[PDB]
Formats: sequence, structure tokens, C-alpha cells
Amino acid sequence: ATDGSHFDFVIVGGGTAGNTVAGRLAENPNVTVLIVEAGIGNPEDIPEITTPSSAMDLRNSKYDWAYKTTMVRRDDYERIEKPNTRGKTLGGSSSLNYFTWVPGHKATFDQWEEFGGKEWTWDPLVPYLRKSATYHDDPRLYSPELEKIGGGGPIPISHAELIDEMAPFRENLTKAWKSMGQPLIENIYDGEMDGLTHCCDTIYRGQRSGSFLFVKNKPNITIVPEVHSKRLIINEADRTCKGVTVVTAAGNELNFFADREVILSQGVFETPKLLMLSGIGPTRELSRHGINTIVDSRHVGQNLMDHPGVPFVLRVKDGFGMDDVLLRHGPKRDAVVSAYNKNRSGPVGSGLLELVGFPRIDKYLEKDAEYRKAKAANGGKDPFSPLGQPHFELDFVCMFGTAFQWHFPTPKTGDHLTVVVDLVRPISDPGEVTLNSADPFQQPNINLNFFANDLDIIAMREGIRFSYDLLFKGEGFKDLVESEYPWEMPLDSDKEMHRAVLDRCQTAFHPTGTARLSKNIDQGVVDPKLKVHGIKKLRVADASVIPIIPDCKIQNSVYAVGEKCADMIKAEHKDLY
Ligand SMILES: Cc1cc2nc3c(=O)[nH]c(=O)nc-3n(C[C@H](O)[C@H](O)[C@H](O)COP(=O)(O)OP(=O)(O)OC[C@H]3O[C@@H](n4cnc5c(N)ncnc54)[C@H](O)[C@@H]3O)c2cc1C=O
Repeated sequence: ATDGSHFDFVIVGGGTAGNTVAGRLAENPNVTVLIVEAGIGNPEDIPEITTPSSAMDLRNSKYDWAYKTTMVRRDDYERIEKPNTRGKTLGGSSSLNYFTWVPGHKATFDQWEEFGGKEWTWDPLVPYLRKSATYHDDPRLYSPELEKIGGGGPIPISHAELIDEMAPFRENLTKAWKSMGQPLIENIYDGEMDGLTHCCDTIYRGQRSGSFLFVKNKPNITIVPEVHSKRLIINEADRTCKGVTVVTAAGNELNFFADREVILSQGVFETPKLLMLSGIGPTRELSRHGINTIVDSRHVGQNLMDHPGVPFVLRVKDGFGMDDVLLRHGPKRDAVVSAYNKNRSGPVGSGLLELVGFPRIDKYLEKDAEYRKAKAANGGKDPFSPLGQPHFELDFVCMFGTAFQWHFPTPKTGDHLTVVVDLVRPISDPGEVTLNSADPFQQPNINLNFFANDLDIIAMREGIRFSYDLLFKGEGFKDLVESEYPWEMPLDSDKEMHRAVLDRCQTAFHPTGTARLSKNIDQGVVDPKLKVHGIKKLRVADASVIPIIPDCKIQNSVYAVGEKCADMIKAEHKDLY
């Protein structure tokens, strides 16, 4: 690509929303679209990217930004971790995520109206939540009604391609779930999600469905990988964004210009950073690093919101986890690896997560005096999910998961279940993404501020207790549990649970909100059309725009944001669409 080139649209960051916006805008083959991306351009060529069972091994790989981020910052406890995994490749974090495809609760999306007006509520957003996907049910295992969740887009999705050997696992987990009086549910896509479900995945035929599927075989898309953004090109007199400056592998600075619009899609952490490096952010934060303020945008990098998770591992009877097939080397692994290389069948093509629970835990919360005081203090409404939303997403990963055990060694023997207790409706104040310096090659400073509010600790403790009650007492599954790893979860002591939750928690990998959609610059940084407040020809389309975090894994809302962004761009450029 030649220095100084003009394109109709420039997408900065070839990630999840970025490739969505780019591929959609290229559907007029006459429209020129450029994508600049820090990582490789050929992820479909990388077996670890395309193979679903390899997803966790991508942590700390060359495709992981591997940021340091502060998980918790309380007066009694603070912890910083590395890596906070983020995709560094075309496809962004959709090239290394764990595939689950779930929208979230209608009541939550309706509340986005406070930020985006009526067009950002559940009903208008449903088509955008489905437009990216083509649904498949090859083994004809699920209700025909659910083909509605795919609108026909280039991301193939399916219910998990079930591992045959895990069917006893699945059958005892289901029995245990029902034995605790909690519903089963398969249609979690119409605004309601109460119960245990067979999840859908961005996996089809044993292959990962990443956002790069949007931007291939489209000659009007110029893809420039391996370039690192320096700054957006802003004209102050015009108050207009003209393009972007990037740095190449050889250390050369290139300017690419957009003749219509630039769309910033660098994800929740680098989008606020690049905005700030370009003169759009909190004015004193900018001054403190020698950056001129073009627009005093107080919310840039603020309102970082994520889900905390406390994972825990149980060792289970042999044959009720996949550790011995996929994790440990030997004939069993060689066998399924051999089958995969010939036709991409077998469990090597599995994302290892097939049942997911979305419970409320009201009866656990009610046993805590502090929760009772707080609910009464909120006028009798549950502080976490006052509109009936789930309290947790419980991922039952059917193997020891290194990506959820950041400080314990991998067990040398045995089969395991990794339960990821994900608090999806926390009430802690948000964190922030701040600049370390004006250096584009340094990571922003990242504070997730998990568990700022003690009530989130109480909730997370009870979500662990719920999960333990389910697996140790529930019918059928109670017989499968051999031991706890690496030691007993101290559920008999509230005070020990306090320490355990803080010390064992991690990100569930759903950061949002750092450039949020809003009605004005005093509320957020982009408007309901995703235009940056105070700047012409600049939109943001990624997780940083999300104003209230969905009640589940978030890749579905992030694709929807990209789809809607492209539609609102097309509607404005009528001479092109
Ligand atoms: C472990 C992991 C596990 C999960 N698990 C599941 C899952 O199971 N299901 C689910 O729904 N969500 C999952 N998620 C959340 C879900 O994946 C995430 O929320 C969405 O994928 C987020 O979608 P954006 O579009 O908002 O952000 P993006 O990062 O994709 O794209 C940004 C792009 O910009 C480029 N880029 C950045 N900076 C520069 C720069 N300086 N110069 C030049 N280029 C730069 C950068 O290289 C990248 O290409 C999971 C993510 C992680 C891990 O990140």
C-alpha cells in the first residue's frame, strides 16, 4: 500500500467489530475500504487460530497482546496480572476467544436507551444481534425455531458439536441442574435466558469462525497488517478526522486518508488510548503527557466495565473430562489429532464448553445480612439484576483449563471440570484505561476495579456456593466428583471466602465501555450514530462503545455494534449506498 493513499473508509484495527464494519461497507464493490492492523494478515493459515481446542494455548502466544492489567484495586487488596489476553491478529480477539455466542437479556439492552435512544434497545437490536451469523444444526438436535438466530452473515455458528465421550458428563450435569430446581432452557435469544442451555459457538465443522471471514475475497478491501497506529490525523480548524498514521515493521511512518470516514475499532483498551494520543480525551490527562487537547472528552478511557470471574477446578472420575484425550500427550491424543488433520472431525475441533448456566441466586443472597440491608436500602429491588436478569454465567468447561488457573500448575494426572463462575451483573463502579505516556508502543494502564463494592464479593461467594451445591449434592453429578484442586474452597468461612474471591478471581475476558455511546459529550464519547462527540468523520465501533455490559459473554453484542455501525454509515452516504 502506497504512503498517503486515500480510501473511502479507513478502519483502524482489523478486529471483531472492525472487520464487520469493513466487510459490510465493501458490499458495494466500488467503495474502497482500508484496514490497518498490528498483527498478522493471514490467521486462517495458523492452526492454533483455526483449531478450536487450541484456543487456551493462544494466551501469551505471538497473537496475544498480553497486557498487564490491575484486576483489583481496593484498600485491603490489590493485584496486577499479565497476560490480560487480547487478540493481536486480523480478527482481533475473535481469533483467540472461547467461541460462546450469547446475546444477553432484553431488560439490560432496553436500559441502553438512556445512552443511545430507542434505536439502541432490545427489539431494534435483535436483527443486528443475528445479522453476522449463519445458523447450522446439522445433526438436527434442536428446535427448528432457533434457525432465526442466524440472519445469513459470514460467521458460521452452531450449537456445540457435542463430544460423544462427554455425553455421560452432560447427562449427569443436566440431572444435577434439574435436581436443584433450576430450569432448563434452549431459547436464550429472545431476551430471556433463565436456566441451563446447550450453548452456540462461533465454531462450525471443527473450525473457528473469526471476524476475518468478513473481509476476504473482497478486492475493494486493502488489508495492511503488521502496522502499529501512531495517531489519528485530526484537522483542528475543520474539527475533522482525515485518516490515520501508522508505523511499519521497518519503522516507517505512513499516512492513510479517508475520503468519507475513519472508523476506530482497536478494542476497549487501545481505542481510548489512540483517541487520547490524538488529542481527544480528558484534558488534564492529556496535558500530563504533553498531548494537546483538541476536544476535552472527559469519558475517554473512563467507564471500563468487565465481568469478574472466580474459576475453580474439580477432579472428576476418569472419562468425565477431556484432560487425558487433549491435554496430555500419548496415543489417545495422537489418535484424535490424527482424525482432525484428515477431516477436521473429533474433539480436537471442540471448544470444550457445551453446557452453560444462567441462574439467579436470590435464595443464596437472602441468607446474607449485608445483602438484605442493601436490598432494603435500594427500596426492595435486587441491586444486581433488578429487572429479572441472570446473576451468573456458569461455564462448565469439561477439562482442566490453563486459561482459568493463572497461579496453579496443570495437574499431572486425572480428568477435571473447570467451572468459571462469572458474575454477569456486578455493581462495582467501573475502572479506567489511562495513558502511561505519549508513547504509542506502550500499553495503556488498565484498572478493572473488580470488587470495589463489597456486595460483589458476597454475590461471587454465593455463586461459588451455588455451583458447589450443584456439583456435590445434585443428582448423578454428585457421584462424579473425586477432589478439589488445588485445595478446599473455604466455603464454611465468610472471611476466608472474602480472601479467596479477591485472590482467585480473574477477568472473564469481557471488557467494555471506554468510549461509550451516549447522547452528549458529558455522558460519553460517541453519539447514538457512534460519531465521536466533537469530531467529524470519526466513528468508534468496538466493545468500547458498549454502555451497559451484557449479562453473558459479549462477542455477540460486539458483532451487533459493528453491523449497526455499518448500516448507519450506509444510510448517511446515500450517493454510495
Ligand atoms: C481470552 C478471551 C476469551 C473470550 N471468550 C469469548 C467467548 O467465549 N465468547 C464471547 O462472546 N466473547 C469472548 N471474548 C470476548 C470477545 O472476544 C471480545 O469482547 C471481542 O472480540 C472484542 O471485539 P473488539 O472488536 O471490540 O476488539 P478486538 O480486540 O476484537 O479488535 C481490536 C483490534 O485492533 C487491533 N489493534 C489494537 N491496537 C492497535 C494498534 N495500536 N495498532 C494497530 N492495530 C491495533 C488489534 O490487533 C485487534 O485486531 C473473549 C475474549 C478473550 C480475549 O480477548
